[PDB]
Amino acid sequence: EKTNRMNALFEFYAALLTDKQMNYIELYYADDYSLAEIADEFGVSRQAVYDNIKRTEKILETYEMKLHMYSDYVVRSEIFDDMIAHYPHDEYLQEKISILTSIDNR
Amino acid sequence: EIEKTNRMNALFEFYAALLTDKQMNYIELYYADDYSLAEIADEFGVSRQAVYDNIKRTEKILETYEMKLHMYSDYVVRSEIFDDMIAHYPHDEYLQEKISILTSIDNR
Amino acid sequence: IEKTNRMNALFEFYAALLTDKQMNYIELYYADDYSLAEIADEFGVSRQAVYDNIKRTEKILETYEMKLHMYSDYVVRSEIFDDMIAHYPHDEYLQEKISILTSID
Repeated sequence: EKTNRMNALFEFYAALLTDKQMNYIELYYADDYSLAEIADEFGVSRQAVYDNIKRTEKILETYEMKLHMYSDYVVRSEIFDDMIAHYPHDEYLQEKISILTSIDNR
Repeated sequence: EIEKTNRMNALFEFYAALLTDKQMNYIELYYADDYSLAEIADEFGVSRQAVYDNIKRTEKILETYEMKLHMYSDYVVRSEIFDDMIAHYPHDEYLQEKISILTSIDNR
Repeated sequence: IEKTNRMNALFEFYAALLTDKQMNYIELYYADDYSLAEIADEFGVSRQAVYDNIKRTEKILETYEMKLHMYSDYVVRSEIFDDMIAHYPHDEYLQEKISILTSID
């Protein structure tokens, strides 16, 4: 249970999470532990880790419904790609897109 | 017929040092000293066609350097951002002095 | 060969000017952290050949830096950007401008 969108929601909103909401999912998304490894580290069950992570995932979705940083990031990249495809030899536009893209990736 | 432009003049100023002597001598007289193709050819004892083809060769080389290093487009962007900053801080003398220092490192 | 932040940066600024033959080894050395031995094993050559070729590319990079000054201009601007941030530590719009200027570079 790992997807690019949810990974992205985690990267966008992690700073909004509490410690308790954060711990497991951070280990899973950023440090790369399996749920078993997380359960072993904490002396808890595998389902427990699964349950905690699922709750935080709904929270991340709630933030996405409110702020839309992910859907808006997707829309912009698609528009930037169209622009690039449209103006393959315009240096000034390519640099603009380069800066926007970097602002979006930060 | 070779059309001078501000971008091309700027690529030359940015990348001149990368050119070999033969790549640089004619285009330098053309842009920096406003020589005609005929005058260059007369000075060096060669045909106008030869000067013409040489300058076109360099122009392509300059355009390849820009595609690799982007000193010109980066310079355009920096000045736009500096202009933004000046409009944002109309009366900040300190900011104004900084921008003026950055601008001159950019103008060398 | 002592690695430095400066040479790393020279490589990063001018690599596009290098031929594959000038770039192959130094690229592995700096970007991928290969040792000279690993590089030599990969290309089936001696360590000395690897050592000579990197030293040569380094010299070529130093030449680009002396002609173009991209790295020194970057170090000087950075210093000017640091003065500005020290001057206005709580100015987000300024901070943002500086991050962009810095990434352009």
